[PDB]
Amino acid sequence: TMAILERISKNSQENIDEVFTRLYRYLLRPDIYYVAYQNLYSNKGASTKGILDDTADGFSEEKIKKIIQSLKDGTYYPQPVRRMYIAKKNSKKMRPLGIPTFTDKLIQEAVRIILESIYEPVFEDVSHGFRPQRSCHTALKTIKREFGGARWFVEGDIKGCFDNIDHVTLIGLINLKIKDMKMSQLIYKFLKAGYLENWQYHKTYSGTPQGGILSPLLANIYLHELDKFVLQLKMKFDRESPERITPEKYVRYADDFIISVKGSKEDCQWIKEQLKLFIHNKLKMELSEEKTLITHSSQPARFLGYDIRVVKKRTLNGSVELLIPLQDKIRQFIFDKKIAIQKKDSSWFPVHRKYLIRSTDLEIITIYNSELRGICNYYGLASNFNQLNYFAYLMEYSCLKTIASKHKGTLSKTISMFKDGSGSWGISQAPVLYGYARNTLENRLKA
RNA sequence: GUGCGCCCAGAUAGGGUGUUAAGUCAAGUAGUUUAAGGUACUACUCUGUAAGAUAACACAGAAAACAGCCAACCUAACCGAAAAGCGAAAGCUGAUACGGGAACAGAGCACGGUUGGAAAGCGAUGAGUUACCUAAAGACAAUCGGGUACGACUGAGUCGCAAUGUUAAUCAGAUAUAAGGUAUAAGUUGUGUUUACUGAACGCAAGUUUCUAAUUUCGGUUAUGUGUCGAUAGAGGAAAGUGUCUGAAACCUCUAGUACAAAGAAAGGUAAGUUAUGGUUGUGGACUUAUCUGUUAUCACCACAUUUGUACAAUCUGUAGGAGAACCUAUGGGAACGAAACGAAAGCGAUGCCGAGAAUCUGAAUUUACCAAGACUUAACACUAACUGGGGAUACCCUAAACAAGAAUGCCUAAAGGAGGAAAAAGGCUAUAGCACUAGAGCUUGAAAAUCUUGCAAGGGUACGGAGUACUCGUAGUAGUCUGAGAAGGGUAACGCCCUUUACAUGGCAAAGGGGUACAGUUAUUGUGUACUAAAAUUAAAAAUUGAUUAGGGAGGAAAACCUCAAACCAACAAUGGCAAUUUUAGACAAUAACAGAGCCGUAUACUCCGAGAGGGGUACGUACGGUUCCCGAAGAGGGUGGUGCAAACCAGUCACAGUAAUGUGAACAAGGCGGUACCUCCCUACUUCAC
RNA sequence: CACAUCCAUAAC
Repeated sequence: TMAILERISKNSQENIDEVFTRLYRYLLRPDIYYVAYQNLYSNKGASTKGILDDTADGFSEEKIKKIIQSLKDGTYYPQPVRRMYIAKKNSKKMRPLGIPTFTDKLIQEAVRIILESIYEPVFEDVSHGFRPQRSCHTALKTIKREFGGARWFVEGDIKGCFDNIDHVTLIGLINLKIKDMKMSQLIYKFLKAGYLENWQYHKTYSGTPQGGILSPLLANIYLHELDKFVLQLKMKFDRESPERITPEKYVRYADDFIISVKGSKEDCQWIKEQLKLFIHNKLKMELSEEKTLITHSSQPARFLGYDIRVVKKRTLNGSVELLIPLQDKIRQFIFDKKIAIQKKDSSWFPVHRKYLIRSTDLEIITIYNSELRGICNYYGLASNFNQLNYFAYLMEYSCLKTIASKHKGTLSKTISMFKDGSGSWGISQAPVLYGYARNTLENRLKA
């Protein structure tokens, strides 16, 4: 079992100071242990979790390994490796998976380990937030609309998290709250094995077929620990930046950034210099276009998919700042998903879906609907209904033109306007399309 | 696998087109007028003027037939069928009988015909089943205070446009490749539109098209309307504008949604320019230009929304770079900063191709000055189709023809006798129990007339919808001097074009649908290549040696300060050494089966729709013959070689039982035979809808 | 600040 790793991270040579916490995880320390014994050591067969939405086929130990895996069944566990990353259908912090080896079922538990290890008192917002809470896309609304009484949001381009992975100070940091000074080593002899194959003998990965569940949280540690070190100067940075523009809370994602608080471009040079120093020194990656693209006040320019202002024109601001659903993406997949054409003026138009021959009709409406519902979270807290309403008109008339050009009678757009949908009152029926669409608009937006 | 389409002959079986011999047909009424000539003019009646009401004249017209819509009825044709029928039968065969009856597309072959002027369709709504709200803020109340076009919601009354087009009028000639407009493919992939491909055909040249706007509220707002916030704009607004009171001196409509000026400032209606498009090409609403007989008579105007001139404003009006948020410079509200979609494009040029008003200016032009072409009918001819007429291999379903067939029955008294003593299984013979049998079962019975059987000849149907390259097949007749030509050609273009010489009979086709033959191309399976020649990013190269290397041990149980449990180590940076595949240096390939239609370009023709006309959209890529890439159909249901278990039952002794054999047997998924449900199927089938 | 929509018919 993982009893080794139990004795490893639990014990952690605690005769002098030890695994991360120093006053606040003593009677909260075995909090993990008791239940990792019951959850991360769920059971010895097919038990913990897996990939058929709970776990794969039901074998006996998990198949045979973990009990004696103390004796390192897959000792080296070479785990052949290539690269992979998929453009997440919007606002991609593109997420990594691992080439299929049901050692998968090993690493998933092996990293529920690390999840419960660091996250429990410390590591905040698994998979791209900043502050600690128990949800995915919540800081990236609330902290945005929490403070920010300033201008000059500083975007970020270079990855530094994946195409610059350390692999030396990587472990050097990983073992700063897991393994101890004395008698703790037995983990990473395979963690080091992102042996990518692109005509070289690299150890660096771009997707670490070692596993996909963890590479998010590995990257998250990569950034998360040392964001404290780089925040240590932020800890005195806002002497007057909050209080210079005044007279009448970092921004940590997986990938992209902006400095929290601004008072001056001279108050911004400190960013421009230090946040380049540390990232250079520690991360072994360096940033782009001279700290970046520093907007004077505002732009219709992206950030994690969300603009911030500090006929596609309904923005606001004032004494207080806010959020806005910008253009780019709904110029990008608005056009690649074959919603619009601009090649007739009167800017865009619902013309139809790409396919001449298309799938079934419940299929059509359902995949269209899920596409829309794609708005439901991403385009949550947002101004600019009428923009989205242009979007929605094009989308709806696209789905109706689609089910039209499938029936294909006499420009079946009219008879399909009339025969089902949301006014024909009909299974040939799905009355959720667009009222629920402006429902998803109104809420998660004003609440 | 689109209603038909195959390929070769003519062209009323029924037609289409073209041009010629013509005719007949109506032009509001007359007039000189030609001759039945024709809108020319004189007179006359009606007709139109609202281009924005009135009357008077000047101008635009007066019909007729075709096409063509529209509805309504009536009946061929097309229907499962009647109904007859042909080895019964697989399937075929509807004078007329229900149902449809314009059949969906007629866009290359018809329903046809009578009536009437009118249908879908789109904007303006009758009617019938809703919600608002209401100047006060509401409350109070359908108090019709004071309503419903804010609309429902459903189902159709009333108008509009569809609901008209089409036919000649005195003749040139002039800026006649003029500006404009068309073409040059498609198609694939480079996706940064940066000059690349295809066995394009063209030729020059990469940001072409669009848009980031409007000056003293067109401010806080869109691609509608709407309402509420604020700067300029309240008598009311608590003695309720029907009632009622309270809550503000704020709260409702409105203004102060420019300062004016300058001309127009309404409906429609006519033609265009578009928008409508969007995916190809035509008909209905929305915008712009302009047009809608001149003057006297009341009529005949307040507006109104917009150009222009700016006048200053307030939002803070891209830009370049600054720029506490009440921030600025400068070009100040395109003032290339750009912004986007946007790949041998746009743009540009060439060559080719088009030209009515006969542009506006001259000789115009003479019995109002010259006119013979709309539609039907008729003569003839050239032409043409998917029509009509001829021609039908290759693979399939079936029925008899004992045409040829593997198939004809038991025991006993006792082979004799036979069973012609006796039965009755056997084929049947019937119904029908029924899960096949068992057919039960008297019966002919003791072969026949029928397990099973593939077939002579033959009965029928499906395939005539183009994919890469030769050959058996029905024709070298049904085509003869092809147009893909013999045959030289010669030229040319992607070739096939285009035009010259030219052999008279197996030249030309060696007609079509369809198979396999042979290597191809692609999608699928197993296998192989994997040096015809070695090394290389080095994948093996965390190896080893490591480098003398680095803090770290076996299994487990406890917070952290660790406590218990039993009693020499593998990893830390790598180099390094072989090959493994193809990168990288070079004398994966086998075997299996199946194979379908997106076009586009030229030549000849068929049609239709849009257009001055070149041309663009269609008809299976129109259709065949040449070139080409792009591209390698889909499900469902029968069927049958073949399968696959599993409940029941099955029969004579397969088993038992006794009987003359049957006979009565209980016990058969001990299935001996043998089916019903069964599985994943196998393969075939345009089988039926789909994809074009 | 906002609510919401406005698009035919028909030739493959």
